Amino acid sequence: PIVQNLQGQMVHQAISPRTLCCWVKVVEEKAFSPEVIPMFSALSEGATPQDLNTMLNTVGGHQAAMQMLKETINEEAAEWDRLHPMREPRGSDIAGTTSTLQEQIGWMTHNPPIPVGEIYKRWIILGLNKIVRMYSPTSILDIRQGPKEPFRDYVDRFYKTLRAEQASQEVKNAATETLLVQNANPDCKTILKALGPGATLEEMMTACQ
Amino acid sequence: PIVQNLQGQMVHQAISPRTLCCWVKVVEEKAFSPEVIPMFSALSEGATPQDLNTMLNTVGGHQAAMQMLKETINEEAAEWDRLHPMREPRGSDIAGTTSTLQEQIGWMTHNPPIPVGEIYKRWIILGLNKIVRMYSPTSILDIRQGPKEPFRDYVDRFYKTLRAEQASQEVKNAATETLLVQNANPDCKTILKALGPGATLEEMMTACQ
Amino acid sequence: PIVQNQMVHQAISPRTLCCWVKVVEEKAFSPEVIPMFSALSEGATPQDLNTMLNTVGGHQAAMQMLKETINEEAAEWDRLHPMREPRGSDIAGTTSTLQEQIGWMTHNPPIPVGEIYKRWIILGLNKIVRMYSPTSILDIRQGPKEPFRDYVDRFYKTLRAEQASQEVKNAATETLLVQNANPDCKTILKALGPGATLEEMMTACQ
Amino acid sequence: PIHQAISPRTLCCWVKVVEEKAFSPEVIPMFSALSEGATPQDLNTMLNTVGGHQAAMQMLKETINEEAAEWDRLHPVHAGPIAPGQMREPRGSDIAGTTSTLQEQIGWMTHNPPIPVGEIYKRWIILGLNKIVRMYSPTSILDIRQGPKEPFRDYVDRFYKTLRAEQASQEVKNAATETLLVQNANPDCKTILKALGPGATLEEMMTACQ
Amino acid sequence: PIHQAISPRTLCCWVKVVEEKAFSPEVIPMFSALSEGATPQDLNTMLNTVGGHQAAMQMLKETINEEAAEWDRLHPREPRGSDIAGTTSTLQEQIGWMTHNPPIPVGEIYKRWIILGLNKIVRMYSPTSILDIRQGPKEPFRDYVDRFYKTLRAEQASQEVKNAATETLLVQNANPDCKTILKALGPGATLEEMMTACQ
Repeated sequence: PIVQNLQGQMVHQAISPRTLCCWVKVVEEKAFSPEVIPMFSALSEGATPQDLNTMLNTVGGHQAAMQMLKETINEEAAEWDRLHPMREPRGSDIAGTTSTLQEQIGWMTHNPPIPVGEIYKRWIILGLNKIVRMYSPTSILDIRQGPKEPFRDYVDRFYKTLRAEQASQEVKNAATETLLVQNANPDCKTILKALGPGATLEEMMTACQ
Repeated sequence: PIVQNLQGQMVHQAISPRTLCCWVKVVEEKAFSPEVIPMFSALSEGATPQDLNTMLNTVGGHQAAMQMLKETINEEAAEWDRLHPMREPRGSDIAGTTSTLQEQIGWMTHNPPIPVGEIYKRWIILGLNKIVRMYSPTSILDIRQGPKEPFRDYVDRFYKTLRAEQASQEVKNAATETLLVQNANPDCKTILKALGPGATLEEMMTACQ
Repeated sequence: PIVQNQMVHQAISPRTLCCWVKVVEEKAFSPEVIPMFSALSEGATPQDLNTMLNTVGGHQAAMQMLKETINEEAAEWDRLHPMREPRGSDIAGTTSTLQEQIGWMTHNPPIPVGEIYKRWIILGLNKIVRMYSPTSILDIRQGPKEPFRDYVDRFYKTLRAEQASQEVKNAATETLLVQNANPDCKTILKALGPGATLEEMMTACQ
Repeated sequence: PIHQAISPRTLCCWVKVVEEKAFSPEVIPMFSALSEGATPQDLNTMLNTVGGHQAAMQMLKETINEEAAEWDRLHPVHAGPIAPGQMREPRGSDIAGTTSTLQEQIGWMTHNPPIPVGEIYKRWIILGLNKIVRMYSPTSILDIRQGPKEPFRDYVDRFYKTLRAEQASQEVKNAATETLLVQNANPDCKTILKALGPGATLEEMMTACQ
Repeated sequence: PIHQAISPRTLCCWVKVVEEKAFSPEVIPMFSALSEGATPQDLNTMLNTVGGHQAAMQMLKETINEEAAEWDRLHPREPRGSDIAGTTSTLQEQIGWMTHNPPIPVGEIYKRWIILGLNKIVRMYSPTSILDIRQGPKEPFRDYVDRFYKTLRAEQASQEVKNAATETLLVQNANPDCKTILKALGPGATLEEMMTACQ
């Protein structure tokens, strides 16, 4: 990654072991649960395209997803080239495949900077979103409380599904206002209507325990 | 966070990987056992609202709780606006949604400081308390020693339950004095009466091993 | 904690806290928890020590006893010693501020509230380790089918839990160890004759 | 590394990773990332702390021996004296850190211009790891066929894992994707996949067969 | 170590490793890497924080006792045996000896005693002779080779003995199918070639 020295100038640590080992552990354990994405962001502050590739190349298993992620990176690089045909970085320079660590550093610490790091990062995040959406056990079409299901379990699947579907804040708000109550089992749904409007999720969960 | 360096000066570091991995591991394993709270405090010394949001967004599962926490944060932000209508921070500036890292640092290091990190922290702790109280719902009254249960295991449940209800030190003392002996199984209860009043927990546990 | 760069104050580090939490959960209150507590708590303020205590999960019976021991030692401190002077509860960090705690610890001459709180906590930890391992060294006898190594592990674990002085440990080895072995091993061990090292003894019985 | 001594966090992660993952192909970039700036002595500590897989640690040792011998053949001592500020030339075994001192290793690596013994040893080690990764995963890409009841994702995971274990060139990987992937799908999936027509992304194909 | 006090990251990793691996041979180079620059006090902190294995910690203590006595006999302030094992000396004395010029490296000396004791324990905890290691009839050749070399490592076999065991026993003690395949390969076969032939 790139960091400024005490003197204020832009230099460069190599990716630290603590970072890598945390990243590796997290991807293993969580598979592609939606929280993997903000984790990836937080672990990759200031990363060069070379650090980003080390992160992708050290994930074990999930080769189907790593392969899709590679396709999405290819589609975004091609797209970058169409819109923007030392030297100027091509799409592949940004994904760090046809560029050197030295070139990458040049661009990132230039003034004004070309943050190839940040650009590659958005392509990776775009690929992760797709993979999180594919991997979710759950879907939009199926979100109703089971007849015997605790209200808390159902609320967990409801929000877990929203987060994975990458619902827009409007859609999330709509689903909270409507569905949550609408798709509850009849016992709970009845209790919930009695609370009347303006019921907090806290009040609703307390009412149905 | 904004922590003091070895030289005693106040600095902005980005949230460290070691902090994040510990935090994520802890929340996973412990769910919302009461000790999550002092752990969250200790992990979030000097946090900016942006570091706090990273912590919240990297939690996996428990979306019902994350969603309640988000409601609590919304109620406190609105409340802050009612009492307080560079620039002054609004509710959403304190929750880090409408504000920049540079504004957040500005406010926190200003003299006199406006401690947005600390303020946001208290809202989050409020929401964690409600969640801890919901997730461990069994009343101290229903905690009774099983007929074959070792006295230590029962004492463990008793104090774990008390902690989860955030009992005031008075209430805790009252529950020890009353409920602990009272709800022991008959064998132990009998042994414990023989010891008489003013028995330390140590004496009591020794008597029933 | 307070470390030298001059004496400065760091907040308790995450690496420290996660290790500490891990160790206490895995090990329960095996005797090695105590030197581990000491090594994790170098330079700790009473506020750091309370974070260490409050983050333990489970073992609430034990944490509750430990709290009682702390209460007894604080009261005792008040009886012998009635900026400001620290009361018992100031040392346990409940009625004192981080800034006061630092004040006391770096004053000249220093009032080492950290170190003082630390010994109260260690005292409580010793009691808990002894309770969680209550079997007397005298009742440690090799099972009829128990490998000699396992029995020797329980024997010295037990001695350590009683915090036996090195003299006492040597005396127990010399006396009690062969004595309480199962008859097969006990027989082999008598044949070895006196002056046998623990290594020789364990080799003979594997 | 360059001089700090190898850090505990590094060593613990390294040991954890090699235990858990065995010799899955990702072990190699992991070894690289963990060994930035490493001296030959740091590299030996990494290899000596691996537990288990002694068959593999033994092969790795042989590979290291062959590469050292090979180095000697292409750089025998240049004859004659060593000027001051200068030092001797490293032989094969100096690079593998068996006949050299920490002090010498640092000498060579920080000299100007540098002799990067760390990097050279590292390439031998990586050569050895590649061989072991390929042995621990010997099934050909050609024998990877979707089970009759196997989810399409699982099969795709084996397919690309296998390709990675053979260190296939990007051309070969592309060729195998284009040819072999649909071809070796079970009949249900294979049928669905033909219907999709050409230019189907791996995403589209996995969606279609779930 | 040299003066920092022993770091938590160091201690936690050490404790974790000893717990999980018991006294597998690799514990030794791990102990060495974790204890670079250690004072006798840091070394005692490492020994005192091991949980379990009290038979072994007790034998280790006896070996330290024998080596301290032996030190005294050969070198009768100057550090006595117990000063080196950090029992009768202070942190500040230990720092004195170690940074003196010329140095008396009490850290390093104590370290060798501890390693001497660890080797004895590793040898006792992995007692099976190389001779008793034979490929099972259905055992994959790689698993057998793993046991073979793990066993040799545990016995601290001299490089001569290791070579002899490779030359003889490895092929010799293979199951009959593999042993046959291995004879066909002829001499000068690399371990790689041998493992490939028997997979």
